[PDB]
Amino acid sequence: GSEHLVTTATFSIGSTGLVVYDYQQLLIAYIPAPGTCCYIMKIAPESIPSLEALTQKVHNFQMECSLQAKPAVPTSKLGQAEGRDAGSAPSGGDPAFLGMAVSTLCGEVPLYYI
Repeated sequence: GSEHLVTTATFSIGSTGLVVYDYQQLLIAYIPAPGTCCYIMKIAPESIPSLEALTQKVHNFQMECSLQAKPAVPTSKLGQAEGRDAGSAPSGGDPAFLGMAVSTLCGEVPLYYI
């Protein structure tokens, strides 16, 4: 379906880099290089500021990041949750549970949420 995308939430930050803006998903994921770390950005429904501002925050520093070995999946689902696993004590959080857009785009790529 490349001939016709007819898909909303389409944003473009640059020719080499593409930014996925989700107004309904309230989530965002900017993919720099073909196989680099990803970032997550939350936005309100009646909020959602300008993209130019966001880019400034990303370019403000060295997004260049790289993980090694962290708990839970990086950003890819599979099919498991409501099972026997209790999830240890009541604390923590699994960031790898966003939409398929950022989940697939980042695949098995880590994240730090800047």
